Amino acid sequence: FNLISEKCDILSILRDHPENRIYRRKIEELSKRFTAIRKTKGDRNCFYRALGYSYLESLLGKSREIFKFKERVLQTPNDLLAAGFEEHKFRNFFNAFYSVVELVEKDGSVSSLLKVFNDQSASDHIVQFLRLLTSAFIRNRADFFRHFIDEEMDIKDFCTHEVEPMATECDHIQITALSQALSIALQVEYVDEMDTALNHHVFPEAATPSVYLLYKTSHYNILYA
Repeated sequence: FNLISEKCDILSILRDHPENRIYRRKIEELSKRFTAIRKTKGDRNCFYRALGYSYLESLLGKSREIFKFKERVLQTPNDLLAAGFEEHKFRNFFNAFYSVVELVEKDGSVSSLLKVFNDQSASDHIVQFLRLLTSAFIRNRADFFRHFIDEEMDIKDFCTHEVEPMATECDHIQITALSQALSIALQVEYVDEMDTALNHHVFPEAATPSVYLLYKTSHYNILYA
């Protein structure tokens, strides 16, 4: 369990910032709304890895929602092709992602899903897929991302440098894009070391979340309501 941990009590993470007043206050507050946490490896891939694992875990045993998600996943090659990715270069990553969606459907266990996400090869192929899908979604909607995020940004260069490569850290653009690309509602809790309110954001605004993440020290861990 070196990429995604077993479930732990939320206050187990106090030991990560011992004798730190502000972190202790915010983790204690967080423990009022959330009961448990899973830790993810801090390797630069943890947003993709955590969203992928937590969303698929949220589907287990839900036959309608699995059917709908599979229907969307089967269309994602078209998104990739429309953005200029070549099928023979994305095939291995798409196949790995479709494989774990089928495991959610056929096997239906947390244990099986956690084993795939802790398999370095399967897990990294999944992350690479999610990165390419994020890139495709931004590229195909470049006007949207310029209008609403930043009119001055260079979309193609951003995707090439800060989305597609493994180990590249995320910002709110990648979160919004991957949430929209897979129709995943997620809530991010923000814990920094400033003497400020614990606060969160829901991607997109309207929505009931499937996934809750804790963002702290440039890192995403998985929360349980």
